[PDB]
Amino acid sequence: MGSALFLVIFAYLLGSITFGEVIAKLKGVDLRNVGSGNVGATNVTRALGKKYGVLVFFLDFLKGFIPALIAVKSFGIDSWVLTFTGLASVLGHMYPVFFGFKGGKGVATALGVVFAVSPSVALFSFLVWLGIFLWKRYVSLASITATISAFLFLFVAGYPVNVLFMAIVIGALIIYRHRENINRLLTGREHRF
Ligand SMILES: CCCCCCC/C=C\CCCCCC(=O)OC[C@@H](O)CO
Ligand SMILES: CCCCCCC/C=C\CCCCCC(=O)OC[C@@H](O)CO
Ligand SMILES: CCCCCCC/C=C\CCCCCC(=O)OC[C@@H](O)CO
Ligand SMILES: CCCCCCC/C=C\CCCCCC(=O)OC[C@@H](O)CO
Ligand SMILES: CCCCCCC/C=C\CCCCCC(=O)OC[C@@H](O)CO
Ligand SMILES: CCCCCCC/C=C\CCCCCC(=O)OC[C@@H](O)CO
Ligand SMILES: CCCCCCC/C=C\CCCCCC(=O)OC[C@@H](O)CO
Ligand SMILES: CCCCCCCCCCCCCCCC(=O)OP(=O)(O)O
Ligand SMILES: CCCCCCCCCCCCCCCC(=O)OP(=O)(O)O
Ligand SMILES: [K+]
Ligand SMILES: [K+]
Repeated sequence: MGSALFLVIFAYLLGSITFGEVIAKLKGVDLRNVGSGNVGATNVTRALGKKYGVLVFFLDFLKGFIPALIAVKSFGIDSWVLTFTGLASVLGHMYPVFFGFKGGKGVATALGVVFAVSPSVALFSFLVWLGIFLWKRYVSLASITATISAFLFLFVAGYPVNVLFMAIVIGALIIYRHRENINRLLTGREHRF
């Protein structure tokens, strides 16, 4: 139906606004030059400082949270509308429709989707991320581990098949976007903080 289609397209368009690009050009920085050349909060931090990375993290978080919250409240956590809305937000971050935006890895946006479903599951997944990051100082290893953990937490918390499907497909896409990070991790050559 039309309302579900509207929300899903809105989520994709909103997700396509990679805010790292918005703030990096705002002070003249070729984000694709600095650091790793990525648009996510991690390279924003590396290029502009921690304060700007946190702002980008929150903005990229909100473009997952806001459409998914609308889906939760308008259709239900058990609705496949939520499934496709959350996926659309993350796909927009990864494959932005706007010609001049390059995609990111979707981790902050995916956390926003999870938080709209269950703040508890999201906070536990973020604790996994933080613990892994403090342990080894690899952002990629923390994002991969916490992405898998979010699926396990949603499963043990009893969330339904449409949510688990959403989490498995989003998690597969996130891990695919980390394929070069994984090759570096396998040979001890990942960039360390
Ligand atoms: C390139 C354009 C991006 C968007 C492409 C189209 C998105 C695909 C599907 C949107 C509708 C999903 C409906 C899911 C569903 O069964 O909802 C229950 C009901 O409300 C639908 O009539
Ligand atoms: C479910 C949302 C939970 C998030 C609440 C707190 C949000 C604040 C910051 C998020 C961005 C990542 C922060 C990582 C961080 O502080 O790393 C510190 C690291 O440099 C070692 O001290
Ligand atoms: C449900 C809670 C899960 C919390 C995380 C526990 C899962 C176990 C391990 C996380 C990944 C550890 C990877 C260690 C490793 O060999 O990293 C590569 C190494 O070269 C880094 O120094
Ligand atoms: C190895 C250490 C333990 C790791 C965690 C393993 C599982 C731990 C806790 C699961 C508790 C889930 C409580 C929520 C739950 O199932 O609620 C069902 C209910 O919310 C349905 O409305
Ligand atoms: C090292 C492993 C640590 C594991 C810690 C596990 C404790 C985490 C969570 C406790 C679950 C609380 C119950 C949540 C709950 O009932 O929420 C939903 C539902 O019951 C509402 O009807
Ligand atoms: C990088 C890896 C990405 C992999 C993506 C794979 C996507 C796989 C399968 C798509 C299955 C769509 C199922 C739709 C569905 O069950 O709709 C529920 C329906 O009851 C709504 O009324
Ligand atoms: C809860 C499940 C977490 C899964 C995390 C998977 C992370 C994926 C790839 C990282 C590969 C790490 C590099 C392997 C490596 O150095 O192995 C040596 C290792 O045995 C030392 O502990
Ligand atoms: C199911 C998902 C569960 C996700 C659990 C882990 C969430 C970690 C968030 C904190 C880290 C955020 C900073 C990395 C983002 C970035 O640099 O870039 P993007 O990936 O955004 O392009
Ligand atoms: C670095 C180590 C970090 C270790 C963290 C591992 C512990 C997680 C246990 C699973 C808990 C998941 C269930 C949430 C409860 C729920 O159902 O909540 P509501 O959705 O009803 O609000
Ligand atoms: K990278
Ligand atoms: K593009």
